[PDB]
Amino acid sequence: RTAVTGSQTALLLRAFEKDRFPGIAAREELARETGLPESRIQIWFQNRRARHPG
Amino acid sequence: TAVTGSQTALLLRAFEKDRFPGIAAREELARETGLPESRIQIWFQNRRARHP
DNA sequence: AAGATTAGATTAGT
DNA sequence: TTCTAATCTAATC
Repeated sequence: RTAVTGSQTALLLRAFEKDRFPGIAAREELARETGLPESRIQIWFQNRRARHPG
Repeated sequence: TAVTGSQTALLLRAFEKDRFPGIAAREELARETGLPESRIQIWFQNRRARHP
């Protein structure tokens, strides 16, 4: 539906750099923080882990 | 970077017969053109968005 | 222009 | 059910 902002990006990375495989509870909280659907958060983490191993 | 005139000409005949070539079709084009497989796929992706 | 890359998303699946 | 791996589209160096 729309590109995400810089702040939303920064927040996901800060989370990403502490819990690379956030569980559903972690993902729902990030959803509320960012104003994104939970499904889009999951996709972000899946793609990010596939694109930045180690 | 930068493909030749001949390589371009060959790709269009293929594009106009198989617009979404699978790995086997794409691998054959690599040997035909002398290009890496990854660049042919990229070529097709760009061509389909710019020349449907 | 046209080649290359990035992000978001979808599908298939041991 | 969540994940990986390919791969597609759209948008952009």
